[PDB]
Amino acid sequence: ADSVNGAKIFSANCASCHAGGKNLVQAQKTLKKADLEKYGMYSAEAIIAQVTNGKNACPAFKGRLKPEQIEDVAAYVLGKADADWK
Ligand code: HEC
Repeated sequence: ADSVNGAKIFSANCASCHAGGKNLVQAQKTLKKADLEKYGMYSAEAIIAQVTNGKNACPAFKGRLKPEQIEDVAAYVLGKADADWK
């Protein structure tokens, strides 16, 4: 996984709803470490599955992003959650 490529994917695909690690559509479901842990989403496998397939109003990216790009953005988010958002 390549977090730097991940940041690029995040800017292009995720910041519309998750700028600042927030969630503009479902406010408590943020990208902060504490929230990812709380909801069982603090792992690459968990983020990949949800980004790929979607969940409620979290859009699915299967076929819109390549599998490796989904992997990269999951690594970014975990890194960011660890360093800056929490
Ligand atoms: C709005 C149009 C969104 C875009 C663009 C992306 N996400 Fe999202 N995300 C969105 C919602 C409404 C929710 C909550 C869904 C629910 O009902 O539970 C989510 C949730 C996530 C989560 C889970 C966060 C948590 O605290 O549990 C993750 C990890 C996540 N979203 C990641 C993510 C990525 C990497 C994105 C771009 C590729 C992305 N999301 C786009 C809404 C939207």
